[PDB]
Amino acid sequence: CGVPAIQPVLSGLSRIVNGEEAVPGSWPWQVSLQDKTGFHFCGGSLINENWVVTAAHCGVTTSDVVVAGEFDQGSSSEKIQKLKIAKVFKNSKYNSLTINNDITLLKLSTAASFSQTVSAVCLPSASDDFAAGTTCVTTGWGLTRYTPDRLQQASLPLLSNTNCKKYWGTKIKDAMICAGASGVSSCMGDSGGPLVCKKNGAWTLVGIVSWGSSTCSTSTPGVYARVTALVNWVQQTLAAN
Amino acid sequence: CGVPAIQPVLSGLSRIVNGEEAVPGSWPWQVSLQDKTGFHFCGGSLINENWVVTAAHCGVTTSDVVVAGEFDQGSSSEKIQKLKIAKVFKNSKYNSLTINNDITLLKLSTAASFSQTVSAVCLPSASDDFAAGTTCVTTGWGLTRYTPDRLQQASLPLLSNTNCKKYWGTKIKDAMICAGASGVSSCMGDSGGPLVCKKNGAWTLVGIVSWGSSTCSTSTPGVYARVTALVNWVQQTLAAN
Repeated sequence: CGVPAIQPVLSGLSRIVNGEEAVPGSWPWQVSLQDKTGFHFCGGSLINENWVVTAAHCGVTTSDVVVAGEFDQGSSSEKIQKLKIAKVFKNSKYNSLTINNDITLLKLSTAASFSQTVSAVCLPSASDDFAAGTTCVTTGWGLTRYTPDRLQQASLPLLSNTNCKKYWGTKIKDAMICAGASGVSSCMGDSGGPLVCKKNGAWTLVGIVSWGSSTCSTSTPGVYARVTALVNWVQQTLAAN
Repeated sequence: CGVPAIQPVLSGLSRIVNGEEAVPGSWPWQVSLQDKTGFHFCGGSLINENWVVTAAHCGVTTSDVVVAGEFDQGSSSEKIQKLKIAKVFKNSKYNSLTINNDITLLKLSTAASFSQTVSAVCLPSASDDFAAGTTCVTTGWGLTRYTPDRLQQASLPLLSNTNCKKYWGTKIKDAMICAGASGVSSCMGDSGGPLVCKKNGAWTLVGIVSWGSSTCSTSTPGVYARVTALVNWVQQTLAAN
């Protein structure tokens, strides 16, 4: 996990404004969630061939579809996999008002076929420490909500929850982690999309997109579900299902 | 339906600022949705003894609870009914990005006991016309998200979808209706709470709270699911279940 066959290329432009276009296929766990009519409404991350992790506030249902291996949403020429969803597992501690414990697992009806452009992100262990100041990366098509149709990426630093509260106040709970406010927007991340940090040569999922600045401010950090706080629930869910 | 045993009292103060406190029990279809720990996160409306209608973006589950007959959330002295949810019916056309077709039905495990303070709102027919300019009412505890712990009410006018788009642009779809921008906030309405209009001596559910001004502006209208566009789905759901 966490080692793309097509290596990401992150330049200085990933650190400012609205980030930059990713190398096609270089974020191979990134999926698009689409409705039964083909409309893209959320992102997510493959954690193996049968499971996608996303945000609970996406409200995914079994009639939505997981699209893997995509780079250009406006293209009909590239190879993609449209994967039906068999069952949706929402974390029971999710709260649609505070948006805390904002994590949902999707079990696919048929496994994805992993390839150079389709593979899994690594999960952290519950006791992993991703220190404030660590540079991490968010990816997605989030800018299309407001524009490039190809997958974008941005590099941005983790904040302590104390410092994040200077921006978002009592909205920040223990099961959340914030990133950004360093001169780049977090808006390229779709709801439910990944925030990954590279430790020990592998990209690890540290956050799942919950919300960000309503104006995509380069000085307001994004807010993410804190995966280390929820990974024990993820592993219990996989083991029981 | 739509005829409270305790008649509402709506004064001039319901038309300005953040509205006014309701007469206790005078909005008897109004319910509170709470999590398994007792935390209030959404509103809804009883449409009979076994069914509550709310917003799909509330993400209600069968472990949440419907609380009927409540006036003061900070009180343990008033009579209430905590009603378990047997099954949740989300409109399949709901879209968590555009928030269109934002309606969900809750079927209770055991019927509510209707009384002076607990009874049903009326539903419109699909072809009913609630003209722009009609004065309607929204109720709820929405102000507690930001403060009075008792149920509030505000009177505000319906807008045409054309005029609503001057405020919210292409966010406004046919299955939405807007109300307000007349000197009063819409923020007293909880997510999923009612917008009712009185035609022929009965209060009819015209809207369900979807979103409003992020700053509770008195000059920005609230956006609601348009019940006339969704009532055929409601009736099919009740008849099949």
